Amino acid sequence: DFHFSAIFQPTDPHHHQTEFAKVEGSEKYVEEVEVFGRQALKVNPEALTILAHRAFSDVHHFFRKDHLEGWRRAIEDPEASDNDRYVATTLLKNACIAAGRVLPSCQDTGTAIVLGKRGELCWTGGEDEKYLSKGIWNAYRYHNLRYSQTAALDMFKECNTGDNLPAQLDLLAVPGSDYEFLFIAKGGGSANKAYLYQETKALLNPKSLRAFIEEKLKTLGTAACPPYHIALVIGGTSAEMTMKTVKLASCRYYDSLPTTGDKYGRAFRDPEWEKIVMEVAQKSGIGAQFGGKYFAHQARVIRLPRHGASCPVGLAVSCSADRQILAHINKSGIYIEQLEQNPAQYLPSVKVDLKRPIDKVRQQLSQYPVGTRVMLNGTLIVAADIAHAKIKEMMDNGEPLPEYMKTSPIYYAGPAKTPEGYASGSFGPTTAGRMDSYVDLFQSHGGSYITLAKGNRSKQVTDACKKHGGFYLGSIGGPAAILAKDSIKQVTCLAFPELGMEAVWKIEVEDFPAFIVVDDKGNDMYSKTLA
Amino acid sequence: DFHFSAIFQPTDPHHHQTEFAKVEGSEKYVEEVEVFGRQALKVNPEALTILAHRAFSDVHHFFRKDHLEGWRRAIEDPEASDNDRYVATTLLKNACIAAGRVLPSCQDTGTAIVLGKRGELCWTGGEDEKYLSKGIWNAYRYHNLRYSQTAALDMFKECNTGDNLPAQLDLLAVPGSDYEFLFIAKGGGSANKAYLYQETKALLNPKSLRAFIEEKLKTLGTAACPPYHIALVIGGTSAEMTMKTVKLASCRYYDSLPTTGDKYGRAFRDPEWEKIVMEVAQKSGIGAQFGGKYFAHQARVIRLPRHGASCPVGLAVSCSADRQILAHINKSGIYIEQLEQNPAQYLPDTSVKVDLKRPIDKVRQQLSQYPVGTRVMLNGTLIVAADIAHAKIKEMMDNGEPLPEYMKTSPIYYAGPAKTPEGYASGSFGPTTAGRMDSYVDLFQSHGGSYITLAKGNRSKQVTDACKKHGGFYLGSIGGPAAILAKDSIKQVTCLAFPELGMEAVWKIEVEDFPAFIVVDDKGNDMYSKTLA
Ligand code: SF4
Ligand code: SF4
Repeated sequence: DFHFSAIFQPTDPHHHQTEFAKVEGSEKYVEEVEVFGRQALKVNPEALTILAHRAFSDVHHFFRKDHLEGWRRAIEDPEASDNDRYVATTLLKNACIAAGRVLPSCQDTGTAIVLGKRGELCWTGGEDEKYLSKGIWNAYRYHNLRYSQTAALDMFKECNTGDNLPAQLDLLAVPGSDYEFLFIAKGGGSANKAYLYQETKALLNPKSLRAFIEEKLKTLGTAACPPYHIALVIGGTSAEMTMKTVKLASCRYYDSLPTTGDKYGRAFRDPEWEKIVMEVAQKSGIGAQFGGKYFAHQARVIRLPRHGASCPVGLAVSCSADRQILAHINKSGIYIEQLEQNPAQYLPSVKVDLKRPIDKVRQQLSQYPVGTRVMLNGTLIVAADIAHAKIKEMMDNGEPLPEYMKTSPIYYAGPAKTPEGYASGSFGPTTAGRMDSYVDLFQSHGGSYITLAKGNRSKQVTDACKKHGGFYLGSIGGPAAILAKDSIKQVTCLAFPELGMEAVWKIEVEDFPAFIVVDDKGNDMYSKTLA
Repeated sequence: DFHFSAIFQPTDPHHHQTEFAKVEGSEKYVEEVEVFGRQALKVNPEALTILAHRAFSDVHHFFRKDHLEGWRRAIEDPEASDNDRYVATTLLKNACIAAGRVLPSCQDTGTAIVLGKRGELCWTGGEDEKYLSKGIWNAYRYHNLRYSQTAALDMFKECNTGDNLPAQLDLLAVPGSDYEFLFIAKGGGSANKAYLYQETKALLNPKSLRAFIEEKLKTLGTAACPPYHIALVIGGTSAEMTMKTVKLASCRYYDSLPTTGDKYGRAFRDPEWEKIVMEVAQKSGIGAQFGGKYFAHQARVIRLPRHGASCPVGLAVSCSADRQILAHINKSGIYIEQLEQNPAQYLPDTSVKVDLKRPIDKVRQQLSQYPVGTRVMLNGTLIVAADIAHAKIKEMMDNGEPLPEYMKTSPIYYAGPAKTPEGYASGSFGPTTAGRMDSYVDLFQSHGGSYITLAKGNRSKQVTDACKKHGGFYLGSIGGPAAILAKDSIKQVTCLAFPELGMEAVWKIEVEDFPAFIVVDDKGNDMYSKTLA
């Protein structure tokens, strides 16, 4: 009467649908042997270093076909908005810059995440995590990436680790003698849009589930640089299993799952509800960041078994920096997923002078409604999460709001490392909403009247800008390479250099595109679509 | 310049502080060999079946010392409320019943969760998941536990799997040649109280974190049968990593982590903020389910590294059915954590009788004479219906059918029983979380039924409004003591409707001396309105 059924039964468990290239001469790192009558694989652990170094280098310069196809779809669809096409064209041109292998596609070169599956008879020496970490260390150290990891010295005292370590190393024990990997360079912004809901059987009917999806998709907003790969997981054996499944779904790792359930509780992809998610995404009007049809590239919906008392639900996205790479080591050597190296084949406003008193810039901006396209020329002051917290702390101790918060628009950003002979590394905006609790405070103290970032913000910012005569300008989210190549002409560290990329910067920019999202009158260009 | 630092650096990674017993003669399942100059261990996979079977049998009848000590503390602490002491005494007596090895400590014998760490040179044949699932299958099939897993035939069509499979099998690749395990029999109610928050740097200061903790602890309520083991995880490399860490922290798996951070971003336990969580829990007044000091046994707070743009936060509890067991397989055989087999040594050495065998309207009149917080003793018939029964009945009404008569004659006990031992009137049969049925009460009451419900946990405001509009009541059973309720209170169980469902059928049961509190009355009063405002 006992029948074993694995929850996950992909028809393509080794990802044969993916194209792989072999690292030249890597067969020298492996040797097939036969021990106690079973075939086994000896792996020089240096192969893990070589593979991780290659994976976390290439993933920042190339994309998968299904990602690039989505941007072209937004450009060619007659039903796409002008803003849909403008954003998708900008992201494809950004991918073209990044394919030059110098500038990463996004300033946020992400957290290094390894899902590894070591066969029972795959022998590495056992030091997999150190050797993988060294390859990750090599990738971020010797390329123009960014150190994004924040170490906690105590509960509140933090410092940057200076090398983008630690990685998330999930190494699983599996049958066989191979070593299979999924590498993810996961941006912080899309990682923040991984949501867990604790639901009940009352959700599990067509009307309630549809209303749920419409409600939750809006809470993603534009804060993770859509078009999104949207993943939705209904059920699961625990919260962490639900959240792991929705992460992997967003990486299209479970695309070959079955599409029907059975009495043993196996996972399945549900294509009908993927279609409903896409229809909700399109009919929402949120669009590719600034209103339109292309809120989403595509959807993945996986139904899981559940404890009778439980219904965990996971919602997660892959952002414009859609960065994952499959790989495996076998008796022939190291194989790594081949990404698209010619993204160019997928390609089918008000000038605002900042070199004036800030009050004159505010007056010019006041003349236009939300949704106006602007082009910034001049100085921006760069300050993100930690700078804002330090500045607020200064003011709480009676110190004045610093002068550099009062002279120029505030660009929420953290740059990647500058290539030799370049004016700037990749330097796109960070999510504006995380700074929302500072706006009214800083504006009441005479600064931060104009902010520049990406993502929809909360109502408190709209009230602050109306009360104080402020503005929030929405940059396009994602195109960090073309912004650095075309717009950013000078970068200087201004304050808090110990913060690394989270220091305060002063940059000179030209032809920096943005939208007026919040004006000084109580208007918000997202108030209709993200009510 | 490269320095590798593992995120988790426990000082006791093999759990030497835990007491283990050897499965007799289990050295016959392993043999040491040497290949390519390295020591390896061949393991008969039958050892995984044996180990899983023993783990998921023993864990339902015994508890760890640190859990039992918490209940005794609630009884002996002068600062504990009378209800704190009453609840803790009831849970200890339940544990004494459960230690008889017939009745499981809770009717929800949980999801079977296996965390396994297979050494690189530990060779099982590779079929670990099948052999582990067979041992779990054995434990739930041949013991008086419960089949709690719900399979989805499509998005909305569901059925019970009938054997408590599938398990959650998380088998990790690690150095060495041994096999180390943490087995968890995770109840549904405490699994539902695992929360993920996406926060920011603006949270990371003493005032914001303190206010955050005070706010979130209240959202746990009493819905997962406190006293809780409270785990809080600040940071993490991803949501799923944060939620895995908070789960393991709640099992005290990370008790030996360091207590300070460093520039490499290692995880650490924070004893100062553990004390703050305990102070917030105690000062909340929520208590051991019915007001008091013992909202929490103990706290675990782990600070993790984070991406500069990210601050995921996890909050999770272990409930009164605190069920985990450590184990390992090595060259000497199979070793399994030793749990406390004499819980009675932790036991140290005024209510209104309600006759339910009357017209339901007369029962409502008697209850109307008492304030919330009154302790009652129920004698008579209860109609048992939980999540699926409620959804099926609502579906019937949506298609024009009347609310069934059996929803109007007796109070509704939200519960799902474990299997009945031979010669027993009932298996373990404690209450389910009341909040999950909140959306049905006003509908059912306006159709003349469900005027009196009996379950555990605080409920939402719509239930208080419904009981006021319709002259209804919500009675809070003690949450957890499923074994002593079955042995002492439940005298007869018969299936009334939906036999095709599993333990989620509608049941008709006769009870005696079934204790409960009036939580919501017919006047707008709620016993939790102050502590869970
Ligand atoms: S800035 Fe946008 S594209 Fe870059 S990692 Fe963050 S969410 Fe992704
Ligand atoms: S009923 Fe209470 S003690 Fe039992 S599993 Fe659910 S939350 Fe835990």
